[PDB]
Amino acid sequence: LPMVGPLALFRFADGKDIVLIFMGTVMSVAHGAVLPLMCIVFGDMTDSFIKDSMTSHQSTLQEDMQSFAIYYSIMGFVVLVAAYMQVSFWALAAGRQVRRIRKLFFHRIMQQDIGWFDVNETGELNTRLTDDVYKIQEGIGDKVGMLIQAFSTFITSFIIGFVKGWKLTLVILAVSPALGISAAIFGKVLTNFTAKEQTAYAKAGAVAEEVLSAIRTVFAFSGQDREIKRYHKNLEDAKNMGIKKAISANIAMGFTFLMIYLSYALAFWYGSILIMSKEYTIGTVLTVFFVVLIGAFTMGQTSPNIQSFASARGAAHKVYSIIDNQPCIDSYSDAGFKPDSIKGNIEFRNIHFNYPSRPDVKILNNMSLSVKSGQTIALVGSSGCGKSTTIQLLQRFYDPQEGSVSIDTHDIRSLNVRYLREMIGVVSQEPILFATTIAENIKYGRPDVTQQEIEQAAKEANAYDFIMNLPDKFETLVGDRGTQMSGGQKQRIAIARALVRNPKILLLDEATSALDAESETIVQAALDKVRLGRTTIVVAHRLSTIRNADVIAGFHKGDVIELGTHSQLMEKQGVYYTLVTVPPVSFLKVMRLNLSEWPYMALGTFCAIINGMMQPLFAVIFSKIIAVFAEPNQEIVRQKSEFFSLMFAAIGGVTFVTMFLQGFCFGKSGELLTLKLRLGAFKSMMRQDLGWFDNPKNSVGALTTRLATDAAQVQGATGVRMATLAQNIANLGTSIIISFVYGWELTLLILSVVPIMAVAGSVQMQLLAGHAAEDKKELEKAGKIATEAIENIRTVASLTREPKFESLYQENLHVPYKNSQKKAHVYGFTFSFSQAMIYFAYAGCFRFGAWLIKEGRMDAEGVYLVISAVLFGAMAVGEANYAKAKMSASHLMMLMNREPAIDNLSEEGQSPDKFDGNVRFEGVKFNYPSRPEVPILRGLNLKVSKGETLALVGSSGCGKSTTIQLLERFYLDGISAKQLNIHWLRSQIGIVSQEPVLFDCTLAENIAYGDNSRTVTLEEIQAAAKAANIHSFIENLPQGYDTQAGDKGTQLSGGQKQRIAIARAILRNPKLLLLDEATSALDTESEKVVQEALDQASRGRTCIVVAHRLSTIQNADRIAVFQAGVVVEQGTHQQLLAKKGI
Ligand SMILES: Clc1ccc(C(c2ccc(Cl)cc2)C(Cl)(Cl)Cl)cc1
Repeated sequence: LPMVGPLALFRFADGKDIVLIFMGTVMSVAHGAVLPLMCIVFGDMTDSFIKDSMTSHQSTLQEDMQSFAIYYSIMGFVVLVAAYMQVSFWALAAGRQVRRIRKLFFHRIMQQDIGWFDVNETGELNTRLTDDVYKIQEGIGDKVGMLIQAFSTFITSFIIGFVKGWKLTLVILAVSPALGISAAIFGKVLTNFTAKEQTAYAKAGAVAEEVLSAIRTVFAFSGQDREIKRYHKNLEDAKNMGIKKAISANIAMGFTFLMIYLSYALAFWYGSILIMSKEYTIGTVLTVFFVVLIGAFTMGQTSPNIQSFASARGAAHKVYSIIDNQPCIDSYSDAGFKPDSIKGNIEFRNIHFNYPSRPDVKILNNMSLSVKSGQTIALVGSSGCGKSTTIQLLQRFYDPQEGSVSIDTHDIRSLNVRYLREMIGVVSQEPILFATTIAENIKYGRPDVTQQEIEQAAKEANAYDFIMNLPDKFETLVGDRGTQMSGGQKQRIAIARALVRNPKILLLDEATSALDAESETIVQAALDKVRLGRTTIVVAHRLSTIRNADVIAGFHKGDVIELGTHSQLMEKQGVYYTLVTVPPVSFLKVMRLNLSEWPYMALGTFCAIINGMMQPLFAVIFSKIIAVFAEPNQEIVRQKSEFFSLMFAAIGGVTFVTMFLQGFCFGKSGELLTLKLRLGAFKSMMRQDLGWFDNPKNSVGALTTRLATDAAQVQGATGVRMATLAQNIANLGTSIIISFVYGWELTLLILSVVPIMAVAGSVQMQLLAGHAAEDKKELEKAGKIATEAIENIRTVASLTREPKFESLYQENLHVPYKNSQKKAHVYGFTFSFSQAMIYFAYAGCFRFGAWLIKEGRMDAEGVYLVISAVLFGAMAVGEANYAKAKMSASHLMMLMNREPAIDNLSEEGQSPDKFDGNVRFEGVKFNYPSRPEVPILRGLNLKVSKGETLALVGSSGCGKSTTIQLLERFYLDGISAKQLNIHWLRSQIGIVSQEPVLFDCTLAENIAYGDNSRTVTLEEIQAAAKAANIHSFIENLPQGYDTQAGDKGTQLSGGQKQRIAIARAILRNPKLLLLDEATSALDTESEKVVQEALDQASRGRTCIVVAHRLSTIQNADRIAVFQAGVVVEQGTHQQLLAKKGI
């Protein structure tokens, strides 16, 4: 997308904004510099500690630490002041820029031509306003400041690192390709296994969605278990691939960890080697290592601010392009002539018009008609071809592309737009009143009269009928929006607003339609009465306005043909001759699902606690490496440095193997849990009632996405949640115990400062709740008035009251500005304290450690071990979705055990071998949850016995919706409804689904599907297909019945689909067939073939015709009707055939 550079992004910065920007940039540079200086002083402090320890195998530690502590405090103060001031200046600049941007943007929008409004209109502009203003505010806000600080810190870190230790800096840098190639291998393996995992998961999700989409036919057939088998097998394969992906990702992360630790080890070994030669001192190596580390990590961390800068740049580009767009018609400029008086005439000389958007359409061609003032001229049209366009034009909404206007020897182009607009009075068909009092709404219009005639106008508009006895005499506090008016009321206030001193001319554009009869009469009377005294040309189609007239205007497609009497219009064949015209599940209940796989979770937790404890060991090894650089014997130094670098590598390897094992076990547990949850959820889906599913929240898409996503998400709350919490607990507990043992004093001091980091945020949240509230509310209401302005641009411009809307917008914007400044200041203080607290804690803790060292309670490395352990524990926890996983698990649990509302999978009940053929329904009062309000079902008492051919037609909304669904046992034959063997009833039926849905498998498999209790034999499949007449077309196929049919829905006709559906149905060879108007949506020949096949299959077999056309119903015995689930209009075929004459 287009993006502007820095020069344009800040174009709307004045001098006041520029000074703030300059100060912010300079202060941010200083802030960025401060951290590398911190590292330099840290290295010097380490050197001083080592010197004191070396002397004892002096008091200079006390004074040296005192000086370094004063240094640390001054760094703290400078960072506090600098960071607060940087954030404050940048936020203030953002606020001023955003305020001016909103002002100018709305000003320009209101300026744009209507020919430009119609091109993007309200949605684009409101989106732009909200989103893009957010983007621009976030761009030039604190984010650019953080970018500048990142640059400064990176450059300063590199320069100090080079200037101090060019050799060791070069070594650290040259170790970077190691991490680079580690990441390369990471990406390779990740991409390969990720693609494989997507393929595997999709292979099962496809079957999931195939079943869910066609659940009706999937379940109507006794094939609810073969689906379970298919899902089980596909999900087992997906489990294998998923565990492969998990182990791959874990090994990649472990290799990254191993390589970073190996980089540490090599760097420290080289530092030792140099120190032995006495080139770099321990302080120097520590300084250079930490400065390079901080530089790298800071560049990484401010990578995300780059994206914010870029998005802000793009949004700014579009906003600025809107700002600079100059409308062809200037609604604000005062350039033009203002004739002191105007006779009020109107003329047009072949004004050619085309909409700026899609100018190919040409409606106004050769429009030439004049109306001398003091006259009223009627208008007509069929599609509103010309009238709307010309009424828009007279308002200067669209520039006359070719023509001349000679209004009293004046051209509308050459006169002031505001004077022209106010010179005439026009109101839309339904002008949505602005969110104000009715008095203020009538005041809108001509402010020339403010109160005195504003109250008088009511008497003219026939609105007073309620105003005098309204809730208030003229409506203070009435508001509107919350209160509702009748259409006649809105129209009456509209005519009042029009008649508030409309100077000469008054027009109305289809201002009569969409009105009740009483309102129609009232408004017609009002229009008639207000016609007198001024030149009126109203666009309308009503008969009353049609008959009343003094002149006529005729252009049915934009063809001016008539300008005279009414009788002439009649003679002109006009319309005057066509007058006829969810309890959040707890942790324990979630773990009850992996209760089965606990063996894997146990080893996972054990290896996780080992992984966590490894971090404190890394802190302790850091303490020991720092301490062991103070040994006078050089050989001992080499031995210890070699051993500790080796132990660094060993901790890396332990972390690597432990991450690998963790990956293996937690992946396996998570995949087993996912398979179990998916299988249980699918089983619950199948068994549950049919009326459940059609619910909008139970949409096929909803269930599919739930199965795909929430299933995996649930892994986030059983093992990995336990693993992460165990790792964190082990890390902090071990760190705290080690620190306590080394010395409870410094342990307590660092622990006591730990609260100050976060607890200080309580005030931040207190002041930020107000921020969020004002943000949502003020955005909503300011944008609401913006949407009112833009969406009613027609009226807003025609009212000539754009400035008044601007003033309302600005007054609304006032409070957000103050709240934004408060937010800037409070965020600035919180950020400054968060930044300076680390420096202050360093200073205080190290001074205390010096004291304890002198007293004798803490060894030289005691302070380093305790501080490093606590700091690295904090970092580890900070590095280390749970609520989302809990929510998904709650939904899945309530799903898998919701209720057996209509137990369908219940294979209970007794099934006599013989089915007597009774379709009797006794005492069943039910109603569909889809249509419970509408009478669906009552004490149904329908009758059909064996050998019948009953037909039916539903007068109201496809009566099939009732009888087949009920009889199909979706919602009894002499036996109780639920006592019967539902499996037997579902098995012994010839129900044909409406739309034949075939399954993604062999045609042989689809044929065999009709039965799933017993396997299939090819001989019988052929028998059924030939009996189904489908063999005819199947005779030409790649392999025939067994064909995979790799087309997957191309080489199949509707008739072929119906034939295969019938073959599937009759595979059971049932003795009672049922239809659901399936034999439809096909060509006449296809339907004839379908009926021929069905009749052939009906040879010596009972059926119930439920077809939709007489062609099928020809071979029928009796026809029926059903209303509200009760027998009605039962009769013989000939009688009801006479009924449905059609
Ligand atoms: Cl497992 C782990 C621990 C610490 C780290 C980092 C780290 C890097 C350098 C140093 Cl000296 C300490 C910790 C962060 Cl958390 Cl600070 Cl980003 C990374 C991974």
